[PDB]
Amino acid sequence: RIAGFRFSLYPMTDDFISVIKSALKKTDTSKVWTKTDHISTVLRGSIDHVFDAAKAIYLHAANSEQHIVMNGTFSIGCPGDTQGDTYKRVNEDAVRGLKAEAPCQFALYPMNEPDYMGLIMEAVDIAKAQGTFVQGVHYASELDGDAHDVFSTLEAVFRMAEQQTNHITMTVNLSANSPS
Amino acid sequence: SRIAGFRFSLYPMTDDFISVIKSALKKTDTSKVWTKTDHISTVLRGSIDHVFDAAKAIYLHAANSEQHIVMNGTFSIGCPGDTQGDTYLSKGDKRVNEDAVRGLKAEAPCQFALYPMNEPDYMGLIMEAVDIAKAQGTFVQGVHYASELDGDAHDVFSTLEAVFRMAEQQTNHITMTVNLSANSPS
Repeated sequence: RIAGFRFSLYPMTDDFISVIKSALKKTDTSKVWTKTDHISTVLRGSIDHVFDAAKAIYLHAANSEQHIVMNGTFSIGCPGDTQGDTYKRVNEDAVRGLKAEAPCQFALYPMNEPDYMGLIMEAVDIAKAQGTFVQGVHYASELDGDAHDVFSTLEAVFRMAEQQTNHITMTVNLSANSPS
Repeated sequence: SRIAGFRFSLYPMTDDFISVIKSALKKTDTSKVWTKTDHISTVLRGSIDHVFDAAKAIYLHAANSEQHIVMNGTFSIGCPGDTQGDTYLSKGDKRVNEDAVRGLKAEAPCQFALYPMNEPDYMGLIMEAVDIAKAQGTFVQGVHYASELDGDAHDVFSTLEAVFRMAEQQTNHITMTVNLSANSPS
């Protein structure tokens, strides 16, 4: 049972290649198998390491004061998920002090799950409990607050679904330093 | 009744992003779709036809600014309890951006994932998607959690719609994420 996170970092600035390269340097991806191509980067490890690396990359990039967005898909349990390309929360210490607002829009997709609308509803209540929820929009749920919280919720919701359905995915759209 | 939707974001990797995004949307004729924009994304609602017409036009216009921009978003249709509002519907209208962007070009390397919900045979449909991509000559390969496409936007968007329609036909609720990179430095 391998967890993954195919994402992309989008820095809305002329020096985006720099911005990107930096955040991925300041992050201890020693706990996850990584691979990048022209369109995106995929992380494969445990739910812990993956959500660990993910929050670390967002925090760094966000602290660049640059308006940057993290867009990716968390996946686990894919039928026939190759048994390869895989590896404590290493970045936990380094990022503990880092702060950043994480307005987010996510969508949970429990696959071949008859009761999927129920799990999504549960997902919301989880976000309402954690105080991160904000509202529902077409095709997604809205969150906010500090990146440490938002990411807490995302992982909570992921595990909740993860424990009920074999194959689930969850897309996230986090906007760091939005102009507005 | 069965309204299609597209929630997306435009990511221009340039200091002049606010302008690039405004021009792409402004240059696109969005009269055949309901639209709503917030701090994170823009959502389009209407028929599969008008939604994909708008999506492709927006991509082509953004791409033709010669800046490195990315279109990331999700196509959805058939959501249980999906409201019947927030839409523009007119089966009798032709795609409004077709002639405007016909003469436009832009490479659309893309990574996408099909999600047929509550569908026991969802892995098979994804396989069908891969075969549509090949018969169209846009298939490049498969990667973890996604299928890859390449070629001009007209063909890539044509493939995405073919895939979307194939699945929409067999399953009630399906979503399809897309990640197209235009003018990438690579």
